[PDB]
Amino acid sequence: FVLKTPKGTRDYSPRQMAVREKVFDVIIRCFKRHGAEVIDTPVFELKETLMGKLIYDLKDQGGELLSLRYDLTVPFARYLAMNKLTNIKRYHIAKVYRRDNPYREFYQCDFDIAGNFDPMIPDAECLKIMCEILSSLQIGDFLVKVNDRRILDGMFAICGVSDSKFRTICSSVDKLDKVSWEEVKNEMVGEKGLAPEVADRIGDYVQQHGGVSLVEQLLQDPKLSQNKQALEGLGDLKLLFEYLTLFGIDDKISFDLSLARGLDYYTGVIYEAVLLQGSVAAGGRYDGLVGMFDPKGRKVPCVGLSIGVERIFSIVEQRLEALEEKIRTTETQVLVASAQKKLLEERLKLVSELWDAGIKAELLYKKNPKLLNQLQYCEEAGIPLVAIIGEQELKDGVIKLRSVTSREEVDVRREDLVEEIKRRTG
Amino acid sequence: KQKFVLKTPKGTRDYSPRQMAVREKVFDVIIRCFKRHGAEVIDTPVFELKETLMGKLIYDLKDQGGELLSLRYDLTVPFARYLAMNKLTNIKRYHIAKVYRRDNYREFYQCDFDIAGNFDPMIPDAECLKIMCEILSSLQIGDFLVKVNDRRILDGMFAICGVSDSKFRTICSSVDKLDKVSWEEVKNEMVGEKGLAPEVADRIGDYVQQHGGVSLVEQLLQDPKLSQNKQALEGLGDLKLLFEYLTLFGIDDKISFDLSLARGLDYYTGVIYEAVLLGSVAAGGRYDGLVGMFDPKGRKVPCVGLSIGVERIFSIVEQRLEALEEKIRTTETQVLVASAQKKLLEERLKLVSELWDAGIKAELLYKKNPKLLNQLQYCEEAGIPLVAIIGEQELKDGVIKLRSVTSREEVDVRREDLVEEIKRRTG
Repeated sequence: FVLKTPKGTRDYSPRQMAVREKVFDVIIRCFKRHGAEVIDTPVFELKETLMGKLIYDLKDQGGELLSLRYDLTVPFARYLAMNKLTNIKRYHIAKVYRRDNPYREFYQCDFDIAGNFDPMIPDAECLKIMCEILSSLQIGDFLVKVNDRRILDGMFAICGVSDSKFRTICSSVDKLDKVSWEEVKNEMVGEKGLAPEVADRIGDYVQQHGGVSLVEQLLQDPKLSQNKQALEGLGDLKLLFEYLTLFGIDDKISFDLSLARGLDYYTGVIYEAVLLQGSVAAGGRYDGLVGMFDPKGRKVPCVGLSIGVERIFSIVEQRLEALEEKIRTTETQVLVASAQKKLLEERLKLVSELWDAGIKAELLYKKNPKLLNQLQYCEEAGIPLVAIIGEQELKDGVIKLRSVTSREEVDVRREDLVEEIKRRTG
Repeated sequence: KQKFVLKTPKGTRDYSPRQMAVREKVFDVIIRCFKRHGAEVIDTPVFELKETLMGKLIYDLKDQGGELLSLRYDLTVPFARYLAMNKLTNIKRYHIAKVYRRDNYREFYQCDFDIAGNFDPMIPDAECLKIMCEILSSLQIGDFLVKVNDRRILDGMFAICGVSDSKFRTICSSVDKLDKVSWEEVKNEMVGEKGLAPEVADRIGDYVQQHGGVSLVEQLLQDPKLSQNKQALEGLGDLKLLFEYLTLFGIDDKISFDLSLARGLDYYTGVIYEAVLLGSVAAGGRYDGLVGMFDPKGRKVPCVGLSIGVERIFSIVEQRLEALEEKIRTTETQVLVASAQKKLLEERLKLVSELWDAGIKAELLYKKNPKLLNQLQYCEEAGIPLVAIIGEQELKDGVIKLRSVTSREEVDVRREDLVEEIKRRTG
């Protein structure tokens, strides 16, 4: 027996938590700016709700057959139908459980707008949220790729893709973000085996990218014009863009006739965020799912987004690591210390007074520690200030304040100490 | 052939927006306080390797071929593992996460804070109670007490009275029953439970029924019979010390020494305490035997902490907020951008994002040409303080009408000053 931490999971050390909290604020702060409610489902659901092989089921033991949440949407769907809710605007930040082999337990963090409203407003609302978040985390410049479901289905039918192949062929064009075409095309003649012309026909569309001007192209496009499905898709995006502009977000999104992710969740718009030298953020419209868990069969429309928080964490830690910025684990502002020996009792009386005042203070749990040890504790923890008590200082109504970085002491009258401590900090 | 239903696994409930709101209010009071005491924070995963937790009320996972795992039932065993794996002498941490117990809740938030390390006598344990009274005070539920005791005394006092060792555990089991029940009832339980001779029962009754502050310990040190037990003495001293530190902390008056308090007797080895509102609101104490035990070379890690019954506190706050008749908002949105006229959605969109860019928590109905009254009601239900009204003629004059949802009053306000003036009105 070896002391392990279940294959595919790692703890968050205090440094690591300290990073996630910096992250989650930015994220949450932003959600709350857009008026989302927040929910929480339990960690497991009945297995019966997640069936109708990469899921952790739980042993029998007599009760019901449960299994851990792999999703944050399937719980969101259950929540909505249990509580018979027409519409809702929620985010939910929680750990999710996939049994992959390439994390196995990892934070997913999504925000969704369930409900029935006019076309693209919430969809555009979503994109502005990602851009807010991706900007405020500061992690560099980003693009946001945008497709639409109806488009793919429509064009593939125009170039001439069978349905059997369709969904296995769009998954080919979906690795085009990381690969090249002369490769992609050949993994389309060995895989399923397109004809030389049909592959070309697809390529000649898919390799195009850019913004608003591209979408104005494909309508005026002769070939793309006389097909009902995809045209409707293009109209949606024409609208989506005007909305985006009023948001000032036009410049940060690009239309990619190539993006074909979540092909089995999405019904309209699709998008994936991209950082500039992966799946930092992704989402889109999926009107099919809510819908399913409801008894009667009444569709519930939804657009959303999730943020790959675990990829983000490690980009941030690293950015600070590079910056030689120390990442403090504790928030403590003052350490109450003393030079001489029999003074604990007075140090105790002082911390309590600081705490009572809302000052983030601390104490070394010894009688008679030595000042070098106490200053060391500080220069390590990142504590800015030390409050030294000493017999002479006390019979003076005075407490010495020494700054750990500057090493300068100032003696401060008892009362003022609180205002003076708070004044240095903020 | 099997009736499928939208259930949520037995002994588990979701958190609704309103319940999340409350829990957020509570967790802040808690955490804000740990942070004031300089605690670090850790996160274990939700499951461990079965064998870690074992060496029946434990959620196992299906084999499926990998390693055999089970859901954490406790926050301490993962604490133990975090220490051995990271080769750590000491730490001052808090950890607030859900736990899993197949009971007769099954998924309930636990929230404990711990001081692990090898320090002098009672300073951690004192700094622990001071944290309790800080939290229980801030949460603003009514007055409270923290009952205190020390394992070494129970061990001493029972042995002096003449309870067997076998009998030992059940007998405290019935004196811990004594908070809820009357001594006549307990006593009889002890002579219908095991069979403590009435005299052993009576002797216990004399001690167990007393309670007070320092002076009760000052007394139990003068007690002829107690003093001559090495164990009881060591403990009483530790309390006598714990108290002087508590006075310095000015918490003295909030805690009463209750010799009857016999909870947690496999975990705890020193101080034991439980808060009592005036429930299992908060509990804790010294358990030196448990962290170490997961170390290779047998090295003991002494430790004292507390956990706060966040589950019970959650309802006390909601109940208190309902009663106080104060509407609990589920969203922080400060402004709805709205209009009265028709062709206006587009200028409303310009405005919400302008407000977003300034960090204002703003909102807007997902509807082209909504009706003012519909908009306005949305704010009364939401709790939204303000409504920004766009109108063709206001917008040519560069003005926006600001209407205060509760006072119903309109001020037309220039575009630049709107953000700052909205901010002046909120905070």
